[PDB]
Amino acid sequence: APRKSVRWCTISPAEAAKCAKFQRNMKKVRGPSVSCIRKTSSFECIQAIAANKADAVTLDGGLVYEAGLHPYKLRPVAAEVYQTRGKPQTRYYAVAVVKKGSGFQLNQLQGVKSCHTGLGRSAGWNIPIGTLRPYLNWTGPPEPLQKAVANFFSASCVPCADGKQYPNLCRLCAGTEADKCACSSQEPYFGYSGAFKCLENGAGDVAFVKDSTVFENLPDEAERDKYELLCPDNTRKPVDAFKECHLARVPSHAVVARSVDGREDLIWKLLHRAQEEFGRNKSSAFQLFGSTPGEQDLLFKDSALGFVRIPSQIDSGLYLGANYLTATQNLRETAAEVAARRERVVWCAVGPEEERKCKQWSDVSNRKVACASASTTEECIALVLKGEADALNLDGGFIYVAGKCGLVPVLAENQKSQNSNAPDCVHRPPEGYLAVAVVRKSDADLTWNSLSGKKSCHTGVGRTAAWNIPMGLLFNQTGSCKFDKFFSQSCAPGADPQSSLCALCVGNNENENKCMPNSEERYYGYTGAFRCLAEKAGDVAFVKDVTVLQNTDGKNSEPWAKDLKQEDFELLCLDGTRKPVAEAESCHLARAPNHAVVSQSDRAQHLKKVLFLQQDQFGGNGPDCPGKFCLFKSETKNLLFNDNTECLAELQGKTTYEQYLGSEYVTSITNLRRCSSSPLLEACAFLRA
Ligand SMILES: [Fe+3]
Ligand SMILES: [Fe+3]
Repeated sequence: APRKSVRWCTISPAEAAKCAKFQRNMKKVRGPSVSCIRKTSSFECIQAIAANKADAVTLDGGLVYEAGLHPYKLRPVAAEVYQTRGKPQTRYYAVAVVKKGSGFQLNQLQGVKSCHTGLGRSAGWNIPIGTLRPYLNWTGPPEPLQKAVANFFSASCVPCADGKQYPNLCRLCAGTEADKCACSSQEPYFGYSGAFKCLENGAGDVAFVKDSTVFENLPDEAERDKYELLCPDNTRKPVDAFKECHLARVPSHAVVARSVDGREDLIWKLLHRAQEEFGRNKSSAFQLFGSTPGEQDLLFKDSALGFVRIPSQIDSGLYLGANYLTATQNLRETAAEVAARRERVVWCAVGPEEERKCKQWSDVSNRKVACASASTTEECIALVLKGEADALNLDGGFIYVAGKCGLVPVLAENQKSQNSNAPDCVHRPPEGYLAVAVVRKSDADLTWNSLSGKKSCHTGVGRTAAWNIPMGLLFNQTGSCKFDKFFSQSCAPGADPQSSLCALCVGNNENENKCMPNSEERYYGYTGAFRCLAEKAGDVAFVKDVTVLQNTDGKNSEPWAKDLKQEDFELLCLDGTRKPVAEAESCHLARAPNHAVVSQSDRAQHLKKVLFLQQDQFGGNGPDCPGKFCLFKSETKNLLFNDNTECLAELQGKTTYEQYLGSEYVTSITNLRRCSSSPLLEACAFLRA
């Protein structure tokens, strides 16, 4: 029944003391118990935590990064909320503070004395240094970055810096004998406030700190006017102009915990109790976000408003985001490596077969396109959000998830439409496809209204033509969110492996990976869903009209298809009627949006360019199409793109997911969520908040 205490790791005597005061006032409040371990630096608590010596530590975005690295694999449990001068935020701006009448601009720091919050931190290191890499004249990774910074600045205070090999990096630090340059508040020049005093005491000429730092130390506007900010456009703006004059906007500090057995619940209960009891003016007996004057930011960021629980899927990579990850990873990669990445396009293939095809595409493109892979579509989208992949073609259904996560539709799939297949395609207005409900003509007893208790074959959960459209219509007539109970048994890759929805799925050939939402599952997709109906594993298949047309009448000669005939199949019309597969225009459940390639709005324009070239060479009229590679063909397996894609067209203005998918379908997808939500969709609610 009983649950133990959160062991909090401290990095200095001042911090231990604060922690003890915290543990003490916590038990006096008859609230969750705390304990305080004692290590000498945040890097040490990362280590202490991963080895189960401790359980929690607040870390700056930059150390979150290091903490998540492989040997430790820690994850951000709770994110601090801050000032903002307006709306509280889980982000902040890194800025460069200098005194007035110093003269230099951002591009003239060579030879300046500089004060840093500490080695590895967002505003004090990762951000300023990545901004000045271009003036560092640094080989790249082989040669230690500290050797570069040490040669650029005349002397500095970068706590946690190697003062033995690079003493210029520790030179400005005031600290006693071995206190000097310490990676804790022992070194008076450590932290936002430390880097500030190092500036204000004339030890350094520029301070790399947070946007609040100046105001936290100079409560009087008259004092602040003796200071300015170095804007990345080589101008100097007042300290209150950080919104315009910052080197970057980084994610807030965060309480990190082990990925496995980290006791996130214990940690959250503790922190939730702490804000309520000792946060913003709650108490007077103890203030959580307040520290002694000698040393600031003890255990937590002084004057933070509180914390927000970080959902569970979120790891450090997603917590930090592409923009931050890239810049951090960039300080550990060569110039040739960084530029290489920026010029290629990394596609995210879902499952084993798409990856092979992607491999072909990479080799055949001379590496303009490289690949990244994952077992499911959500995983790929996360990859796009971490910045490890650049794009992927998605179904209307996942364009929604993608759009809720801030990704935008770049170009759309235009199936070999029919009017005039001249160069109309790239500018032909995308026209969608009809989602249909297919059944064997044989089973004539079956009508839309007798689906209850029947068996179902679905392309996948989350997908338009299958899932979203039928389930949307059904939820309207049954009023029930019990989706696994309408159809007696079903195959809907992506569902709970032990629920009826995964009952008719077959996995790969040796029957493994049953229900996986990727090609391994033979019943996955439009093709698989139709097959499920054909091999009589299910009674109704939710696919698009064309799927039948492409696998009957021998067009698909795979054994199971080979002998099929479009006559053996009929469609279920919403009005209880039944029309041949050809009458779909008057017998469909809906008109869906074509799949679309998505990426960060950031990479969209490049992505477009590489894609117009790639498809001009291997597309529908690709000269090297039959010859060396066809981007839109894959033997009826619809890998990477649908096999009937004529080309990837323009959006006709529909550049946001809402515009693209349209109002109705976006709404319809929202009603369904009343029943079920996804972990990615939530991780993103937090991140894009
Ligand atoms: Fe920071
Ligand atoms: Fe679809």
